[PDB]
Amino acid sequence: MKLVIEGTIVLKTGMHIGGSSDFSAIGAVDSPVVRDTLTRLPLIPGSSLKGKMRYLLAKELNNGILLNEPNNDQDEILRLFGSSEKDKIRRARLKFNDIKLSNLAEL
RNA sequence: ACGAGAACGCAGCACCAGCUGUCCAACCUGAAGAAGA
Repeated sequence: MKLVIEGTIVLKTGMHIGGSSDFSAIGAVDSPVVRDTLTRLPLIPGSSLKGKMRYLLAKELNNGILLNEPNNDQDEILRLFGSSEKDKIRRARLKFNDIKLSNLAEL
């Protein structure tokens, strides 16, 4: 079946997880954070979180050394995050999603 | 008894690495705790 892992990410320090420099020239910085395109809310891409988490887990499950390709690291890592190896296509068990800023009203 | 039937343009990938919001600059100048008769 399918399990949904809920949670909250709280920024202890200011986070610059962005790479989008699109739309308005109303006075934006040359290095803006990635935002939701419709709601203009700051956004955490699921790819950023997935990549950072996979990197840290693969280093920790090795342990401490991560020099291999992403498709060669560990069986646990491959089954959690997916492997596109030509013969052994291991499918990701985790489906990360883009995360929007939730507590805008509190801010 | 439809040039048709069946067929996910899909799988893995951190917008990331390095970088002091720093340098120079007196809170300063003048002034009787003093005078009737």
